[PDB]
Amino acid sequence: SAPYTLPELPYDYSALEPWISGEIMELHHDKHHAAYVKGANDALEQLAEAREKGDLSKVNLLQKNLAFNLAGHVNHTVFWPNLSPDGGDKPEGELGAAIDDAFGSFDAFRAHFSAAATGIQGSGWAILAWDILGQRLIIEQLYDHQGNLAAGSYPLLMLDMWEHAFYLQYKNVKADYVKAFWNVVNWADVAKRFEDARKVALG
Amino acid sequence: SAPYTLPELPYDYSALEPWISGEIMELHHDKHHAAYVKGANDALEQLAEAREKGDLSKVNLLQKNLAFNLAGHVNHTVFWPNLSPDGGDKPEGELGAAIDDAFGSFDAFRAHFSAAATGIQGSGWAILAWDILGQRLIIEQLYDHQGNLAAGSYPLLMLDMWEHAFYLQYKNVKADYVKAFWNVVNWADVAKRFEDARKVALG
Amino acid sequence: SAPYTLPELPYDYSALEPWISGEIMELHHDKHHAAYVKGANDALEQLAEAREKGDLSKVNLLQKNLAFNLAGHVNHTVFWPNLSPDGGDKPEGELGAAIDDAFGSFDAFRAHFSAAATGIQGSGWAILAWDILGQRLIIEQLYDHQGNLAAGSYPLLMLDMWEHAFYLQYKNVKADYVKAFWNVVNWADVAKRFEDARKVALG
Amino acid sequence: SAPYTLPELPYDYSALEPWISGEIMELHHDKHHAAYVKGANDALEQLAEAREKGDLSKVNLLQKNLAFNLAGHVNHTVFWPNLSPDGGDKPEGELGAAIDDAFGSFDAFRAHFSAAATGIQGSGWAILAWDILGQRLIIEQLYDHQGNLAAGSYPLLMLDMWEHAFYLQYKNVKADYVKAFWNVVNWADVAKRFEDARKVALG
Ligand SMILES: [Fe+3]
Ligand SMILES: [Fe+3]
Ligand SMILES: [Fe+3]
Ligand SMILES: [Fe+3]
Repeated sequence: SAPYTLPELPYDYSALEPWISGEIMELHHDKHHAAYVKGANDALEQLAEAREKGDLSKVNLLQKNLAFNLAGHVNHTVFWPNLSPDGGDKPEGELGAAIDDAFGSFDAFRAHFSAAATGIQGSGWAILAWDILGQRLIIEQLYDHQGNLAAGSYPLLMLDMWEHAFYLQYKNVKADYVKAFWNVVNWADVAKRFEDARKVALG
Repeated sequence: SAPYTLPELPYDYSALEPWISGEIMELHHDKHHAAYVKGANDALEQLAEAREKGDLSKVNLLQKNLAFNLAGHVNHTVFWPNLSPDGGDKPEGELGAAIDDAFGSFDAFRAHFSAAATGIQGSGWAILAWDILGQRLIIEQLYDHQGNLAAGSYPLLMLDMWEHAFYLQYKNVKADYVKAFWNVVNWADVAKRFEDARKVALG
Repeated sequence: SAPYTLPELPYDYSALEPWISGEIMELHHDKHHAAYVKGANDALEQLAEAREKGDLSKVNLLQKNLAFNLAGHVNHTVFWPNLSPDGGDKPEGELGAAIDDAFGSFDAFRAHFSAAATGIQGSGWAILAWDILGQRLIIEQLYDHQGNLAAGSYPLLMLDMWEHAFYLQYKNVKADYVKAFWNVVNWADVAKRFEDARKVALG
Repeated sequence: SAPYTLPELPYDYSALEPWISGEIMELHHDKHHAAYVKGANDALEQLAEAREKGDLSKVNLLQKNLAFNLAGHVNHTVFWPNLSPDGGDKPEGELGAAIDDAFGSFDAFRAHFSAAATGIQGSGWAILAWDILGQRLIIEQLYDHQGNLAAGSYPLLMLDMWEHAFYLQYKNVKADYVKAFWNVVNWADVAKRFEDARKVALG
């Protein structure tokens, strides 16, 4: 099947200023995300080579390379369209109602998501996801790209808390980055994903 | 929405002998899985309490408790019907063809899955999953319940490599447990999940 | 440098009964610890080969194999002499006084240590250690063998909470294993370790 | 016991230019290291409170906060004096001879160390350490601050590969940061640490 590819940004590289700089968007998308695409394709290619030669002695390496890079690729693929120069404000419609039901209010959702974002020790993400078993909205606090999450959980809104996502602009003051993020959230994009996710069940 | 519950086993507790003992099935399902159900419901209840009282200072604890227990619950929910007293043999139909295409052959799939299973350092799982971004079959080697995996990946076939899943019968000789597992795989169940998973895309 | 070797047990397999079975002690020492010794020697051999042949692209694998196996070897090397058929009771002398100072009382230390032991999510350890920077006693809750700890911290008392350490005897009821453990702690060994540790500083 | 404190830098912020910028050194030491000092003291205070008030159900959180922050404090405490404006060149004397014996040559040590540094998937460190069991030099590739290492191993030379350590200057090009690092290694400091380490045994 077709290899992974780097998706293009769906807005100008400087479209998210003054909240996320064009300097960051260029490095983050063009360099960091590109590396995951290559790493994910390479992990699959190397696993196919291992199977074909009958030597799976490096399986642990290949499986971590696969998880790390595929997770990085999935996470950034969702992240870019989650942002918009026409973003901000609050979720509406069925997504807004579901957030009120799952978290109490938009304010409480935001406070929980923000606390999950700033609490990470090392690299990671705060995400809103749909649990396909319970058929419900949850927040997950990812470690690196591929840890601290349940299988099947379907990503809806991502916030990258790796230092490369904010350091050039905000230095160590990551809370100011988290606050800025709310200005650029593309709730229409999150709503489309929610429509897709709600059709998925574990079985 | 409705709380998580413990699913019943879909066969007799001793149905998988001599491959997995009834002694293990009873403890593993009735005690271990029950604990994840309670832990997952409790994590959500405690997160709701934290939001309502405006104190998210324990978010890191609650988010790991959620990930660990929800992942445990998802993983075992898929695991039980993945096994059957009428299991064994090989995948057929579109699932069999997809495994041949993704892994080269059933033998190569089995060798890769087995190597992933025995290579774990600590607790974990070998799983066959559908990557919802690439629309393709992959193996993932999970750490504990909730690590070393990509968001969205949809579980199809699980092998629990926590020591509680095999120690009473096989002691330290986990390779013999992995070999025994192939005798009880419910390929019809895996095929149904694959039919469900193939309808899911990241977007 | 000389290869790592498996230390002998300082007592007969059954010497810790009824608290820890001879059945477990034999498997645990003769099979599990032996595998970490081999794994640690193999990791060093493979690192030397990778340096010599130019294969340091495998470094992440080889360094995880080294950490996991060397940590397992270290941890079990401390564990066996930490137990004794003539143990139990309480720490005395300077060790007893330091535990009182650091934790409040022996009973409070036991409550904290026991909570760290039973709380592990996955495989791990509860340990008492000397922090060589702060020159003070701490508990550390290790993940697997090699996670959740500070460099230099010097192990004094170990409790193995991997399921292989207790499952055959206590099944899922790890609190009963932890309760049993206190009857076999070799406080004289812990005290010797403490004397050695207090001479170590980070500098 | 006395609370942890932030050690002063042994040189001016800009003393490592052009290899590591004063801009980074100031943020890194004055903001990031300060936070680990506070976090480590806070973790110990919160553990004492949990013991006293009966709240050890929070033990997993408090022990992760302790490990993460104490490890960060340890690691940076070693890092600053490991660097010098009068460094670079090569290890000599007994340290140089031991590196030749353990790694083949200084050049082979540098290749291994550099591969461990650039290979990290997430935040972490490459370190040279003394294994207090085997009485030998090893490299360890730390995850975050507190992962992928063996208890007791005594740190000699640290390279911080968290993105905050290099991003403002080197952006995503971490190989150029690692190349730069060799020009500022304080081999006299590493040699002192090695003298101290060789007197430590696991026992
Ligand atoms: Fe990123
Ligand atoms: Fe299980
Ligand atoms: Fe063990
Ligand atoms: Fe740092």
